[PDB]
Amino acid sequence: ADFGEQKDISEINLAAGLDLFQGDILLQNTRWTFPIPYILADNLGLNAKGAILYAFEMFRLKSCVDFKPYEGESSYIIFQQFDGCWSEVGDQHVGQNISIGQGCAYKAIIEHEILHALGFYHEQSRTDRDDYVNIWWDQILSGYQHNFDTYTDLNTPYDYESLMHYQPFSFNKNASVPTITAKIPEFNSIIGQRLDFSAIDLERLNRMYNCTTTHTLLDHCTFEKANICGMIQGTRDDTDWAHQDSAQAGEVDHTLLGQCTGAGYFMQFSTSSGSAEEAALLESRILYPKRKQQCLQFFYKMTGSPSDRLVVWVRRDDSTGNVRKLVKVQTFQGDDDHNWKIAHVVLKEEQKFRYLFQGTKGDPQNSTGGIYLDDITLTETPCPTGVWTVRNFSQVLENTSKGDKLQSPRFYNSEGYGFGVTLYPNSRESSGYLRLAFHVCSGENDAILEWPVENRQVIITILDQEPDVRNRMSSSMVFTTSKSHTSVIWDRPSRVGTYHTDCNCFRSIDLGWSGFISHQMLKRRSFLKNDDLIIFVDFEDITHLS
Ligand SMILES: *[C@@H]1O[C@H](CO[C@@H]2O[C@@H](C)[C@@H](O)[C@@H](O)[C@@H]2O)[C@@H](O[C@@H]2O[C@H](CO)[C@@H](O[C@@H]3O[C@H](CO)[C@@H](O)[C@H](O)[C@@H]3O)[C@H](O)[C@H]2NC(C)=O)[C@H](O)[C@H]1NC(C)=O
Ligand SMILES: *[C@@H]1O[C@H](CO)[C@@H](O[C@@H]2O[C@H](CO)[C@@H](O)[C@H](O)[C@H]2NC(C)=O)[C@H](O)[C@H]1NC(C)=O
Ligand SMILES: *[C@@H]1O[C@H](CO)[C@@H](O[C@@H]2O[C@H](CO)[C@@H](O)[C@H](O)[C@H]2NC(C)=O)[C@H](O)[C@H]1NC(C)=O
Ligand SMILES: *[C@@H]1O[C@H](CO)[C@@H](O[C@@H]2O[C@H](CO)[C@@H](O)[C@H](O)[C@H]2NC(C)=O)[C@H](O)[C@H]1NC(C)=O
Ligand SMILES: [Ca+2]
Ligand SMILES: [Ca+2]
Repeated sequence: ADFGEQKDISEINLAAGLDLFQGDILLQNTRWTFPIPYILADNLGLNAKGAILYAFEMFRLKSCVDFKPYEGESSYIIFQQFDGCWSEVGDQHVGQNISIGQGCAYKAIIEHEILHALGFYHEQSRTDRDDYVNIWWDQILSGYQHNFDTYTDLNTPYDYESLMHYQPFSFNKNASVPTITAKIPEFNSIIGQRLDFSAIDLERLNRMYNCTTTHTLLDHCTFEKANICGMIQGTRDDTDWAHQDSAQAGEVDHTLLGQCTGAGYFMQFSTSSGSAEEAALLESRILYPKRKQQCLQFFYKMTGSPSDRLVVWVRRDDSTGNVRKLVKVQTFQGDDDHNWKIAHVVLKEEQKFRYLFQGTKGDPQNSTGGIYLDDITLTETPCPTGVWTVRNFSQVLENTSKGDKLQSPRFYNSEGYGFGVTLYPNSRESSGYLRLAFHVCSGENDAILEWPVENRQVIITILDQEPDVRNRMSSSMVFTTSKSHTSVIWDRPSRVGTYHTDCNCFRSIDLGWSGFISHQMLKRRSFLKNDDLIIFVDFEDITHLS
């Protein structure tokens, strides 16, 4: 089924019958002291609470903005489920209300409302607007012309990619003719995006609040500089990892994939010579975690022996102040797929540490290759519960007919529920878009688990593949499993699901979004880097927010 098709704030508030300033602004110093105190109100639905907390994580992962639960502070933000989506711009000193209505529970919409509370206003309302966009007054609904009036000093250009900008179809009298068009033609496909903060959105936010760091980013490494991101090579090992440069025919670095000469560097450990169980260590610089859980993401390839082994280790403080204690975290091993692969590893370091990669030779004679590393990042966040790579996605998008589908591997959540994803690359329901939809899977735990599965938030994300989290605009969508999903869709998959021979399992009816992303949006940015599509999934209980 379709859950709910995505809608912009202008259409939501128009359907709710509001007449707010610039659509979502209530008018009745202006800069906040971090952390901003918040109250999640009783009337605010369970999905909305979880989505607001997920939006606060995005702020702590891209900015120095921070939020705390209320304790009797003077100024605060109270989040409620009144009519429409709206916010009061800037600190009001006595507290302010942010409204997240029905159909308003989306990362990009909540980020937009929080940016109003931080004191930002829409981009088409800047005095310089007329130089960058056309406003088609003859296409606006009568009485709504004031929503296009012009109304600071952060010294930045006009941002067509801004999370604050209105869509081409804002307040239209006709559904086919836009009220806004860009004076640079390419941007008619871009204006009014609902993915993430733009780069300029973050630069303005940083200039406004004196930010130069991020609460939940520890490290990243593309290996493009000569000092290799402060990583070092030990001597309690047999050999060394080489810093190769994409020059050799048929070898290309993940960061650039051969788009530039001389640039594009990866770490390599060769396995085609010497003796078995020879190894090499690559070790990070010392890191000081602020939270008790971290996620290490990286890209790798293994063209060598099936007996070769990439292993991730941590070295941590021995409790005297010396980072010398080892823990083995994770092991990776090869198969017939010689393309680049993505890996995620959970770390739980409460004290200072260094993350380590060990490459190991297996049978050197049955090896004609090596272990390859690029594009690391380390964030003070959970890892994605499931990850699905779809290969040759451009070829899939040309070959699949409307209503054909792909299905993921079966994943498992921390509670033990099985889940997966259904992808229709060519939608029948929205022509020119993907449909991504969630399904629950039968698994070995089904007998002890509660049914139907309810109060469990699903987050689906299409990864932007850019190595620095600040620069990423990953498309994201959220729902909470509910009793109201009937055709309850979330009952035990043996009773309400269809058996499939690929997973050897039952899979539920799919629920999610037609029009998750357009084909045009996937063909830009870094969503289809290497012609690989990467989808992330979480399936997490939010009943503790009740
Ligand atoms: C020698 O190594 C090959 C493959 O390893 C190769 O090493 C270098 C030459 C590389 O450049 C690559 O070409 C390659 O990594 C071994 O062949 C492999 O055997 C395994 C185990 O039988 C196969 O895995 C299985 O394959 C079957 C289907 O055939 C599946 O049903 C199983 O689920 C499982 O995946 C693997 O596919 C196969 N690979 C190839 C390319 O043939 C070979 O066994 C090994 N020989 C010795 C003496 O160790
Ligand atoms: C947040 O919104 C609520 C609801 O609109 C405001 O409470 C109202 O306050 C006015 C003025 O005191 C009263 O006339 C209404 O009867 C109140 N309504 C309700 C349901 O309480 C509240 O003042 C707003 N401000 C904040 C930040 O709490
Ligand atoms: C919205 O605009 C579209 C595009 O101009 C309108 O479609 C045209 O309508 C006129 C009058 O019926 C026809 O002569 C054209 O042949 C239509 N062109 C296309 C491309 O369909 C549409 O009717 C408009 N809708 C409203 C309510 O005004
Ligand atoms: C994606 O498409 C490419 C191109 O067809 C595939 O690469 C070919 O793989 C076959 C079988 O191994 C080789 O004989 C060709 O020489 C390869 N061509 C090129 C240009 O590399 C690739 O395997 C496909 N990937 C997947 C997994 O779908
Ligand atoms: Ca060494
Ligand atoms: Ca690189």
